[PDB]
Amino acid sequence: KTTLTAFGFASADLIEIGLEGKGFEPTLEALFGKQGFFPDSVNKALYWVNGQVPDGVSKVLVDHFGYTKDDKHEQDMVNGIMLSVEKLIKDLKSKE
Repeated sequence: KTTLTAFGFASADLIEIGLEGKGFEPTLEALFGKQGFFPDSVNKALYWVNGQVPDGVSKVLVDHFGYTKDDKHEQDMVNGIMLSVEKLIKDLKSKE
C-alpha cells in the first residue's frame, strides 16, 4: 500500500493490494518440514543420481534438504522420488 499527499493537504491512497490468507504454515512445512516433500525428494535424488553440485551449492543443499551420503535401500530412483511424493500426498489431506 502507498498513501499519496500531493493535492495540498488532501490525501489519497495511490494504490493498495491486500493479501489475506490462512493455513499457509501446514503447506510450508509439508514442503520444507522434517517430513516435507523437498528435503526427502532432494536427498533421494542426490543419492540415486551420479554427480554432485558445486561445493558452495552443496553446503546449502545439505543445510536445507539434509542430503545423506549413504543409504542402504536398493529401491531405485523411481521409488526414491515416490516416497517423497507419497508423504506429501498424506501431508496434503492430513491437515488444513
